[PDB]
Amino acid sequence: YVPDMGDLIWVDFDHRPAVVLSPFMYNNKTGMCLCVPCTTQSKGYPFEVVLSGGVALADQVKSIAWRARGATKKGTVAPEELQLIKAKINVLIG
Amino acid sequence: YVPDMGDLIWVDFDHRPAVVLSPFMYNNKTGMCLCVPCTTQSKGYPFEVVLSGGVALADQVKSIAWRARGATKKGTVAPEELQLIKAKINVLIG
Repeated sequence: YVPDMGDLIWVDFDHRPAVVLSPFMYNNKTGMCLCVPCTTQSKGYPFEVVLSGGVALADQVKSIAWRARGATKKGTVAPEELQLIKAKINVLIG
Repeated sequence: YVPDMGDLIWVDFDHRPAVVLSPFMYNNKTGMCLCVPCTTQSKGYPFEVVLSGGVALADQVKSIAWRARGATKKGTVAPEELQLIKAKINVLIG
């Protein structure tokens, strides 16, 4: 398994699922991916994106070592959901 | 001290300096900032940005709790350096 853009993944720990934002070829070459965490409770807060099936926290992007921490695919997000997450990060650091 | 976009900061630990990418008003309201880490040795690697005075690792952006971990201002980066870091992240997750 190599994560792809728009997957929902769980990572191992010593967890909350995450939405993968970087492309397959970056992910495979480096063993890392950029992603944002998800929580269960909606809260009006401006950087939340509602997922159908979660709320993604777009402002908390992170680089994560997916390969060295054994990631598992939980599902995928809708394409309009992914595109909303990218647009909120872009406003913040674009 | 509240970090601003383009500052170089050290954070406390239990470190490497970081270039701040998010705006002052986000930083002040939340107590968090998005930033990228710096290392000392250049390496040809494609996501490096050379700093004059470091190499910023643009692909390793992270959300960091600056307030709750006592940040100190080390200096600032050149405006063309900051703009190069933002453009490489944009290619990767824009």
